[PDB]
Amino acid sequence: GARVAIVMGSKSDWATMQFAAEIFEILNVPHHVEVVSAHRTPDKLFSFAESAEENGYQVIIAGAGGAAHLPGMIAAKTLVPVLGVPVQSAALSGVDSLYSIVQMPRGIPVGTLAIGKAGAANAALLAAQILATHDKELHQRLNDWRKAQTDEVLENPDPRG
Amino acid sequence: GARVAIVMGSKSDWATMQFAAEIFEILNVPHHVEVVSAHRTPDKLFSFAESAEENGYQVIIAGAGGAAHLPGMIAAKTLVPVLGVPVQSAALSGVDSLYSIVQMPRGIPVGTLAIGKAGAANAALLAAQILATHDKELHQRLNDWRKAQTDEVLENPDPRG
Amino acid sequence: GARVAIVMGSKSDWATMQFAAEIFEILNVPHHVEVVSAHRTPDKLFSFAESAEENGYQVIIAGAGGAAHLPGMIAAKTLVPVLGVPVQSAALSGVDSLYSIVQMPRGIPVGTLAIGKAGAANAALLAAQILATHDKELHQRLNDWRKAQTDEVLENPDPRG
Amino acid sequence: GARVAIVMGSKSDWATMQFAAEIFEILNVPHHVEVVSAHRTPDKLFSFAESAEENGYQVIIAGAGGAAHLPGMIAAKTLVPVLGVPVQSAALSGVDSLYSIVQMPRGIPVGTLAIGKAGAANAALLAAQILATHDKELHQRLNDWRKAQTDEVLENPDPRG
Amino acid sequence: GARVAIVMGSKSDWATMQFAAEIFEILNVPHHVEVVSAHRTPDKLFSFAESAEENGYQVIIAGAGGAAHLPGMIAAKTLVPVLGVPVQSAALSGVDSLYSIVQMPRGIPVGTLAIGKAGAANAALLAAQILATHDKELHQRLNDWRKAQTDEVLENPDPRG
Amino acid sequence: GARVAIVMGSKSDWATMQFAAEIFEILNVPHHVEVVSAHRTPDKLFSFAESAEENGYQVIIAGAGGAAHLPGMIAAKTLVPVLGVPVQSAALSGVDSLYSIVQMPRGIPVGTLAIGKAGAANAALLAAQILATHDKELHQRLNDWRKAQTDEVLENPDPRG
Amino acid sequence: GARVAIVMGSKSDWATMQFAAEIFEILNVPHHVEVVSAHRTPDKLFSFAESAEENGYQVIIAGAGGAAHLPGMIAAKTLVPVLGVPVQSAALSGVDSLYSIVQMPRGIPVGTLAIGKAGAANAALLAAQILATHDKELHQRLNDWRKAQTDEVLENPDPRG
Amino acid sequence: GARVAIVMGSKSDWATMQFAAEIFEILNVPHHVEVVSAHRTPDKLFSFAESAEENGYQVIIAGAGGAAHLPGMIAAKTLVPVLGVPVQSAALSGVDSLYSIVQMPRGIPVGTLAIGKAGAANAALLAAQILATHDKELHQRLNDWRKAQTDEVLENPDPRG
Ligand SMILES: Nc1cncn1[C@@H]1O[C@H](COP(=O)(O)O)[C@@H](O)[C@H]1O
Ligand SMILES: Nc1cncn1[C@@H]1O[C@H](COP(=O)(O)O)[C@@H](O)[C@H]1O
Ligand SMILES: Nc1cncn1[C@@H]1O[C@H](COP(=O)(O)O)[C@@H](O)[C@H]1O
Ligand SMILES: Nc1cncn1[C@@H]1O[C@H](COP(=O)(O)O)[C@@H](O)[C@H]1O
Repeated sequence: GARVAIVMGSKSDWATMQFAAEIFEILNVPHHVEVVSAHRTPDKLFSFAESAEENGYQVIIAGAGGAAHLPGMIAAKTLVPVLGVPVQSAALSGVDSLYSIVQMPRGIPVGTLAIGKAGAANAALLAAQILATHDKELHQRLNDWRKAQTDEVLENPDPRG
Repeated sequence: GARVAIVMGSKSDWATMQFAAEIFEILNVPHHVEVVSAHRTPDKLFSFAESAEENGYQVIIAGAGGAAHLPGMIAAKTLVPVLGVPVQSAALSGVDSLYSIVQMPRGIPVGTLAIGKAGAANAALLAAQILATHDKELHQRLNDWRKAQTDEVLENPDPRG
Repeated sequence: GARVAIVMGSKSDWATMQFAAEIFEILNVPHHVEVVSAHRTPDKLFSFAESAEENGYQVIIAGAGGAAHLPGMIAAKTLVPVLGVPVQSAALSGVDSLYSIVQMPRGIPVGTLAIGKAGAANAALLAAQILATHDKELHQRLNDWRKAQTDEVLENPDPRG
Repeated sequence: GARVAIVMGSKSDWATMQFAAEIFEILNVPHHVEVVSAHRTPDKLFSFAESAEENGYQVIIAGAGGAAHLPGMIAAKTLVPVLGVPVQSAALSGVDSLYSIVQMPRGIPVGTLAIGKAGAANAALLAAQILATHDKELHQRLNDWRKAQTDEVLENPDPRG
Repeated sequence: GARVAIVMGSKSDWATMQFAAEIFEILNVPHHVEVVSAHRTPDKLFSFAESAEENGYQVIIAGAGGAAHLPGMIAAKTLVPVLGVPVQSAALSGVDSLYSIVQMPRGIPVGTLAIGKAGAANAALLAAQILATHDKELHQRLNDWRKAQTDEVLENPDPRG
Repeated sequence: GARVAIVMGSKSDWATMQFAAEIFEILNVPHHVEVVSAHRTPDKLFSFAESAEENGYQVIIAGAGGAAHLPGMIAAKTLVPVLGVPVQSAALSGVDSLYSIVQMPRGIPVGTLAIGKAGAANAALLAAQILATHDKELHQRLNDWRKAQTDEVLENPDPRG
Repeated sequence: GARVAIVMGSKSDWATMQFAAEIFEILNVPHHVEVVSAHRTPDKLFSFAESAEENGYQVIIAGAGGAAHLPGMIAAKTLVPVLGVPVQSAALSGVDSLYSIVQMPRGIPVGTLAIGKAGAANAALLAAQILATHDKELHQRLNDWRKAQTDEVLENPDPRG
Repeated sequence: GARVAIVMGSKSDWATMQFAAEIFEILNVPHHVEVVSAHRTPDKLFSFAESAEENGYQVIIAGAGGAAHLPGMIAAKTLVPVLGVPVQSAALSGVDSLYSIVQMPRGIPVGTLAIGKAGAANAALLAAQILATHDKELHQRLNDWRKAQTDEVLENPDPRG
């Protein structure tokens, strides 16, 4: 039963959002992936948001670039926690994406992660850490993964050839 | 019949948007003023946008600050030209408002004006110029207003005491 | 009878402005294209602006980069609505272009669109939406185009291979 | 039992973080408030983080300004979801705070909220929504609070005098 | 005969440009002061620029804020050296003024000075140095003024009480 | 007799500064080119500045990148007008270069041009316009050059193939 | 014997630099305070730097704002470690000060601290730590001061009323 | 006996930090190189910092990118002077790296150098200048190196072919 949904504004955002899905495959977390555009498919955004709780979603990861309205508009139509990922734009290098997602007004929150693929991965890890509060097995797998990252750095202290 | 609607996300944006209305009072252009919140009242945003054409609007002036989603979400739900006004935010001084409104993707346009009260006035003036294309009287009133502004500067060339 | 004019500062801006012209070909909207430089051909800017109304232009789309004075100087010499498109500059990535076009003072408005090719396309769509207020046929073609974009996103929900 | 901890780098950040606590008072959510400095008390930061799970916390809200290392260093020492709030700095207006919290590398996530008091309130709301996934009463209290905010705007449509 | 002209877009810019004039009063350099608006009085801008040489000017100091088109449009209509002064704007703190003046394309130069009152003073000083190349008396008065500023700092080495 | 000097901080700045020299070759203006480093050869900077007037220089064009101290330090040791050109840096895209040259304090002025090759060319044109005030022949050649640029734009109005 | 010198460009920078001196008073470190202007007194800057070693200085703390050339020009004339403090400028809020000091090219280093009073205090502390490497008493006084700051935060965990 | 330590957050930072090590090889200064991650290996950061003095380190050079917490967290656990080098990040071009390292609060100082390879080299030179205060031989080698850089610029004044 998929407890987290990964949505994005364009299929072109998959370059970035695929990094969220990758973490879920490693940690073995069931998820739904879908393209929902705030500007090109506004009515689908509403229907999606309104039915998120019924479909069992406990966390939603939304990514978008430029005038990134996707994460914020989903959060306005549901009480399910929303995490936003700023996709790096061409002209402004993602600064516009970040400002559009992070500067939400009092009342409707969106947990924002880094700009780019690093943020997509982190959004996935954050959602996993949220689920892991009530999933001892996932909590254990997260623990092992984090130890693997640490150990890889510890067993390779010298960067020189 | 009001051909132009002035909307905003909060009653606190009125301190800025009131300058848009002041222009319409002077040019004698009927207008509707309303508070429509993209995040607090997402449903009303949809009904307002969907019925904008039937209600007779030919131009919509939407103001908002911070992660300003209001202008763009309206433009996504109607073919009525939308003009956005970035309200000056505390921390980022309206740069976040600007990027949220101006950086719209290909397909759903939003004509953006200056940050603050100057942009509010200009949104009204640009809307009046759009209407003036098919309104000879308004067109003439506009011409007279612009000559007044010009004349005022021409008859006060020395700024010194 | 061409009702919208697309002007630019250099022939090098065509890389971007050609995206405005493209929308007009799809929507079958007659238009005039011309290179008018605010700094290299200032007298032509004036003559062009002064005669825009007589030549039947109802909307003007001006694009420029760096110290983008073109859109704002045209708006100062005519009551015909002007839409500005910030061309992406090398050093500042279009931030200088944006600030030059959007920060107009009270009295002379310029509707600004996104930085780059997305803004050029949008300026064309905005001008089309303005004309469509008094053109039931164009309004219908705009409607079909917008439905085509939406449907393309709806019939391709999964971004995965 | 307090399921959420609110930490901050200085007692001077309380002017901002107090808005996070105000949300918990209204929603009736038990919380712990403490001053933990990443640079002045680095050892306490470690003990606090290491024992966060045993102490029963399911969400940590960390606020800080300038080179805001607090949120990230906590997230590095625990699997308990960390949400960061950038406190508005004097010179850079919170832009340095934002970048310090949001730009975390792949592996150690930190959900970032708006700059200032608005983000403090939203961190509390996001934390409450995370808990509300497994707390039907809190979930209902959240629903009621959000309807109150919506209703308030809907019954005050005209901002004018 | 006044060899230097000081122009500005608004009488409100005088609060900044008055520091340029103060320098000329001290150095005893004849100057002309006038309000020339690029957007409100575009025709006067042209006449002023076209006749600058015949009127005997050898340097023009133009100040403006926001989308500061004034300096550049003057430089486009005359071969008389133009020096621009960015006036500090409210929202963007003169960054928009700076970019509008400094980022001129190849062909039409504008020597830009600091933002605000410091740049106004320096525009006057740079103009005086240009004239001083062919004015031995002014050259000497400049030397004396600069030694006075130096001497003042040298005879007050301790800033403490 | 060379009346203008082109100096730079590194031989690597020639990629940009060569555009200043190019204008002088076209306009047939004698000039001196030299590498003077403010940080690597501080004593040579002083000797150069101190003897600029004796060597007959009437204008100095200095270019540098990053912490661009060259233009400002030359201006402090001479009354000969100094024009600064911000070389585009790698990390900050020339924003650091611009701020370092343009924000001079009251007393020591530096006329700043655009970032990059466009500014280098313009610095040369500005220096030429300064010399042309007392050189009827150069004034004529500048006039022809400007007409050639204008005419090239006028005889090529359509950017389309 | 004073082993550390605190210089600044203006007596107006004292409002910031006084915090560097306050640290030395508390740690009982002999220091010299002086106003040395890079632009108004370029000759004194050279004599000061050249004789810094003979005068017994082992660390130099230089503060300046705007186009802050002071720190770098001193570092160019001496091998005595220079630490720079960016003074908060009006318009750009110290960003220009930061870039002028921090972006030094390869060869001539300048250790840069925070913008404003916080950086002034830290320059003093960093200087004291450098001296403390060969001064056991100062080293101990430093240890005691740091424990005092830590203890203060540890014995005031609750910021609330 | 190695008196300076070069640490970094990833082995990917070696592309930049290798420029610090290069200066030390030229100047023949013994040094230790190691990968210490603030987020992936937080406990190693503490152990490293705590034992820096015992291992004889008199200066520590730490480099990191993005949310660069490494330099600041080391400085919090030791009195050994820390120098920070901002590694150039992809999205924000190192601006996030700079803000994360330089904006330390009062009490814990980190001497910051330029963004990129130029800062890495300079951090090494600054650490060498600190050691050279009590090493007449190193002081002499630094002196020769600096004269070699100056002379190379002096014997190649003309940048033209
Ligand atoms: N569009 C929107 C939806 N929910 C909040 N806003 C924006 O929040 C800003 C100020 O927030 P507030 O009034 O709540 O303090 C206003 O400009 C308004 O557009
Ligand atoms: N986390 C931390 C550790 N040492 C200082 N801070 C941060 O420093 C900022 C204000 O600086 P100060 O305490 O020196 O006044 C606060 O936002 C606080 O988070
Ligand atoms: N050059 C110009 C033409 N029309 C307006 N300005 C600029 O607008 C700024 C302030 O606008 P306002 O007069 O509306 O307050 C001034 O700096 C002035 O240069
Ligand atoms: N370095 C320098 C040389 N001449 C002026 N400054 C700088 O100018 C700033 C303030 O400008 P002013 O002295 O004109 O008021 C101060 O921070 C000072 O460092």
